Amino acid sequence: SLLEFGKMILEETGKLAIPSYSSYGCYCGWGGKGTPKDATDRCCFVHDCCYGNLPDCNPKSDRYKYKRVNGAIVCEKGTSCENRICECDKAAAICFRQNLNTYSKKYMLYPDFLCKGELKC
Ligand SMILES: CCCC[C@H]1C(=O)N(c2ccccc2)N(c2ccc(O)cc2)C1=O
Repeated sequence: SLLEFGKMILEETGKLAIPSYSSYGCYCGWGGKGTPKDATDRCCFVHDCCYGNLPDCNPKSDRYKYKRVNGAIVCEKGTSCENRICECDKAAAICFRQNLNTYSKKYMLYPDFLCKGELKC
């Protein structure tokens, strides 16, 4: 669910998911068009695509369980959907962490009209 993904992001990057990643670029937050602006935006694009591979799951509300094994994120056994949602979130958190060095404030509150393009998953 969104609440856990948010905590996963905070633990991983030290940034509050809601500011930092809820209105960033073309794909972080709500998005469905254009070419990802940078690496972080690409993390969100791939994250959206990951959820897209799970048509019958509900990522926002379905809660999963995960633990930290010395920093490593380990998804615990749950329903099929819960397991797959957790893996999608884990990947996004790591991706955000790997690209913190290029995160830019100029992409925060990015205007919709500047997201022009076609990028298939
Ligand atoms: C702390 C969470 C950061 C997560 C980021 C995300 O993965 N989704 C997201 C992506 C796909 C399905 C559901 C939620 N949304 C998002 C949330 C609310 C909203 O009305 C629109 C988009 C996000 O902000």
